[PDB]
Amino acid sequence: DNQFYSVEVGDSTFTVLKRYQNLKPIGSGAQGIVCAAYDAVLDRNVAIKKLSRPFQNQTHAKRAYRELVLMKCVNHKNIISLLNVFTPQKTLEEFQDVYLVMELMDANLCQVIQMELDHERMSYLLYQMLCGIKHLHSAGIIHRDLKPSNIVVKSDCTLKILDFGLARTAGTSFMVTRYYRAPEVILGMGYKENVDIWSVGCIMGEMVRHKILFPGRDYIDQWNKVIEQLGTPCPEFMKKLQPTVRNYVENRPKYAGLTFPKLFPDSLFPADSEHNKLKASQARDLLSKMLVIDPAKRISVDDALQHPYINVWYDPAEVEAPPPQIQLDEREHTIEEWKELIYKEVMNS
Ligand SMILES: *[C@H](CC(=O)Nc1cccc(C(=O)Nc2ccc(Nc3nccc(-c4cccnc4)n3)cc2)c1)CN(C)C
Repeated sequence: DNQFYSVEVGDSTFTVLKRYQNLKPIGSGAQGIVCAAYDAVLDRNVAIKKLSRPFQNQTHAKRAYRELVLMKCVNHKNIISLLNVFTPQKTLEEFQDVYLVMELMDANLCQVIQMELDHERMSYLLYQMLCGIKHLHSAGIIHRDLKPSNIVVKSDCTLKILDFGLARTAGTSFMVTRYYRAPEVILGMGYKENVDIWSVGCIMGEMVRHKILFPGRDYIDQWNKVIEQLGTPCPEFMKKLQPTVRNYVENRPKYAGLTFPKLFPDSLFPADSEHNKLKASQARDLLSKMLVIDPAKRISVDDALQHPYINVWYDPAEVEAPPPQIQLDEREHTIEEWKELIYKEVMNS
């Protein structure tokens, strides 16, 4: 350790480059061991993430390789970019830790979501979400696990997605916050690109309500909250379900579902006149198109960006940006083989 020094941050040992100073913890969990620091070389504040046990198992190593490769290849203003990556260990044998250095954002969507939002800020945040999600979809990355904790914002209202979710896999399956997962993911029906639109709808509804739309101890409790509010899905949808989950879903008491005016009343929106009246109905209309159980009837990312509530921000330069090309991302390896794949990524950057 010549260019490195150690410091205990939030009950975790950070062995970082001497260029990163005044390390401060930036408190949460689940994902991950993150702190804030000042980069002396760049004269800017950064966020340093220490990966939690990347070689504990193959799921950790596959997720670490995937995140490191995608953060490097993707270059979009609404997706967090990798400023730097390093390991304090000198050889492949000694190699055990990975530190991802990214731009420091001011707050997580989980805190911004709780703020009284104006239609200008709200539509801008959703526009950026839809921009980032569009950019990921263009490269074949279907997130499937978009949630407020996976999204960060800056003081100037600029938004960035942290994660890539299940990314390039072909089956909606994970394994602690499941309130944003689309019904087709929960019930295991298969998905299309608009699976991420449900998560955007959940997040938007929460911005309006200041309460989680579909809370619950588990998926069974969660599904009740979905049918109580949106109504029981069509027989056509319930036909597309597996006979065993279908049995439970069809045996539930039938709900007509509260209308979107009743789900999101004018009371939850800025009052009085004329611009605010216009904007309350536009926001509610977009929610009625995003918060749809049946994905065959749910709005796409492209059409959502074309919606009058969002289209006010539409910029072809941000929306129609070229997709990232490519490593690869669906082949299994031993933990030793992932370690070497991860080591070469950290070293060749
Ligand atoms: C709500 C969950 C909730 O409320 N969590 C929460 C509350 C208050 C503060 C924080 C918090 O400190 N979160 C953060 C996160 C990030 C940042 N800035 C940042 N910049 C760049 C990169 C990162 C980063 C990268 C990787 C992992 N984490 C962060 N962060 C500032 C503050 C969190 C639950 N609802 C869903 C109900």
